[PDB]
Amino acid sequence: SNVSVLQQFASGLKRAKAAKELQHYVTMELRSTRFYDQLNHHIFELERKGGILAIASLIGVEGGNATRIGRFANYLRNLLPSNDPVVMEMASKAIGRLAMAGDTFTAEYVEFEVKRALEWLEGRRHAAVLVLRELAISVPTFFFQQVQPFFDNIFVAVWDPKQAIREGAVAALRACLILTTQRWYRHTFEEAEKGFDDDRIHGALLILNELVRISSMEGERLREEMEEIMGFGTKPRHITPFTLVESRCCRDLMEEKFDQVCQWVLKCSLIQMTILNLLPRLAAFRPTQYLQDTMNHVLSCVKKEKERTAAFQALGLLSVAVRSEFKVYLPRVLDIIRAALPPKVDATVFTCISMLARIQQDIKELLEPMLAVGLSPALTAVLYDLSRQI
Repeated sequence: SNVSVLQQFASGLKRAKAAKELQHYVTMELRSTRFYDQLNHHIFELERKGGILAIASLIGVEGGNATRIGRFANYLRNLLPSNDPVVMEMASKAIGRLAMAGDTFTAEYVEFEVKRALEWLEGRRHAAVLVLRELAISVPTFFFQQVQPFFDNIFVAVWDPKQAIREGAVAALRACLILTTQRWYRHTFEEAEKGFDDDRIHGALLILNELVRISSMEGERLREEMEEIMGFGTKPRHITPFTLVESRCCRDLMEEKFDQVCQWVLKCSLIQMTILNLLPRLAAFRPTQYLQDTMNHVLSCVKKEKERTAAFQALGLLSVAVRSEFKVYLPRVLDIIRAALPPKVDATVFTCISMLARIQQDIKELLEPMLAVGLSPALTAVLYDLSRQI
């Protein structure tokens, strides 16, 4: 559109921008190359979010080409060393899209990015970690090419005094350990124990919980399902239309976790959130001293604010994992729930009520307050699943 194209670009660069990007993608779906490249360069030089969106959309829709890859590789390599937050995540998403495009140069680009990330292992560390996460999720085959340097650099870079680096690197370790288990463990456990022996608290807990959760997926399945929250006998139409190491070290994991949960009770919110997330899975693997240590922190955080959602989720996972011994603290849980409802966040409360049901005739008397709370899709789903299971 030349003039109109440049106008639309300037408008998108200056909700509305998202709609503009969507319209551009829809237009590219139908559909000059030099004009498109010049427009991309004009948006790129000027703002950065619009340029990244345009580049990623055109690459994804028009299809990866050698000329396009060669021309946009320079832009991507210019964006990475220095940029602004949020824009960095969008650039990482564009990189992941280019990696998952599936071209000949994809292997070379992935190897280049992996080597640069390993050299790095702060707009450089976080971008490298995001790229590594995207490549591990998208291309496990080329992500497994470098494993020993990956672990060696990460086990040193993780324990640096940073927050976003920890959050990204924990997920990258999650992906790497899942890939390894599907197809190191001693080195990972040794590094986690050395780090554990307030910054070096949640990282070791996460590393140990990785082995615990990969060994036992039963606890993770419930959490994943709650985060998410025809027939074979039908006659087809007569006219067819056109168409081991994680088990022997899990004990030590729970041991190191039960102490860290009791120690870092209120040290440096983020640590409390991580402990609340990780304790229920550890208890699900192996439930009294561990159970008491978990329950103390869980009950302390439930009464407090800013953690009620995760604390209640951990409480529900504990109730599922521990059936008999958990019955002692049922009155406290019920009193806290009956206290939290009258203010009306409570959607997760209903979800955890469903998990606890996942029973007694006291639920008949509990029906009135939850119904009096109000309408919400989570409450409806909870009632439907309760009528299903029981």
